[PDB]
Amino acid sequence: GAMGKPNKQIKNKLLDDLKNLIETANEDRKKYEKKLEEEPSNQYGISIFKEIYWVASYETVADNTDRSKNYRKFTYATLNPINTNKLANLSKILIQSKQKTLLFGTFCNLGRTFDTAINHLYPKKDALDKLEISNLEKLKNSFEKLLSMKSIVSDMLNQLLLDYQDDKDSIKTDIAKLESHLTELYKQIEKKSSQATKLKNNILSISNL
Ligand SMILES: *SC[C@H](NC(=O)CC[C@H](N)C(=O)O)C(=O)NCC(=O)O
Repeated sequence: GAMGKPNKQIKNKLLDDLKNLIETANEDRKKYEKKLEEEPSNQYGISIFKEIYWVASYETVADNTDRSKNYRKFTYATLNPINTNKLANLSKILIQSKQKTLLFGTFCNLGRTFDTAINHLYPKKDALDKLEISNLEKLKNSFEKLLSMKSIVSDMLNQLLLDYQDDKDSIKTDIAKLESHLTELYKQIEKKSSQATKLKNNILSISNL
């Protein structure tokens, strides 16, 4: 009979959902790691890296230092889905950002938050059955939401290319409108980035395996 609810099954769908998000996150990671390993001398034409200095330093985010290579890697994590040959156009647009140091900082932060999450979870992708079912669900939701945040930001940056292309809202022919459009875009991205930190901490706090 007689209209039943089942736990072991609810758990299995969450586990399978998790092993799939983790696998797909990991491919994303292998792709941005490769994007750094195979970085051209001109860094895909992202010339903005050469104008972003570490806090009390002449060293740029372009330089050949571990911290500078990670910065660029975490940036590539955020720019990962955009075709590598459009990055120079994206860069040329962002040069006109009033906040490019902050904007590139959120790129990096997003990529790093993501990388920290998949780095934590990847090795545990068969130990997740150890979790209480309820924070398995919280884990699954937080991680799915975190991947989603990163996608939305890559979509927004890809959309900026097309809107510039098409002069959406005069951004291509009126520099003042581009600037305030880039400013709004920074606010939005910064927000996703804060949200991403939260989610990452959620994930870490309840998956101490
Ligand atoms: S992405 C992680 C760390 N830095 C940043 O995200 C801030 C970048 C700037 N605020 C900016 O360009 O706007 C990072 O690189 N950590 C490594 C370290 O050595 O601290």
